[PDB]
Amino acid sequence: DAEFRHDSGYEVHHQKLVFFAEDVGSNKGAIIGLMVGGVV
Ligand SMILES: OC[C@H]1O[C@@H](Oc2cc(/C=C/c3ccc(O)cc3)c3c(c2)O[C@H](c2ccc(O)cc2)[C@H]3c2cc(O)cc(O)c2)[C@H](O)[C@@H](O)[C@@H]1O
Ligand SMILES: OC[C@H]1O[C@@H](Oc2cc(/C=C/c3ccc(O)cc3)c3c(c2)O[C@H](c2ccc(O)cc2)[C@H]3c2cc(O)cc(O)c2)[C@H](O)[C@@H](O)[C@@H]1O
Repeated sequence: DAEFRHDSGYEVHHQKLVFFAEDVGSNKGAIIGLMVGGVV
């Protein structure tokens, strides 16, 4: 069982923007979408 202790480390203090944290990794590769109409 993992338990994370939080003591010092603020990600937002005085800045008007929704801050992006250091974990950004989504699965992307194939995106299917064939148009059947003009050029087949
Ligand atoms: O000398 C401190 C100067 O601070 C500035 O404001 C600030 C004071 C403090 C934070 C104050 C803090 C205080 C007590 C405490 O226990 C913990 C944190 C921090 C500021 C600004 O921006 C940092 C910030 C904000 C958003 C982020 O996404 C990332 C960083 C923040 C920051 C956070 C942090 O984890 C570590 C830092 O060294 C700084 C003021 O504008 C100045 O006037 C002042 O002189
Ligand atoms: O090389 C860039 C080419 O861009 C194309 O337009 C685009 C390529 C891509 C994105 C490409 C992408 C690629 C790799 C990758 O790992 C991730 C994302 C996207 C486009 C256009 O608009 C989407 C958009 C833009 C602003 C927003 O606020 C919201 C959406 C964006 C979009 C983002 C997304 O998270 C998921 C999507 O399906 C689409 C043009 O049609 C091409 O001509 C051009 O060659």
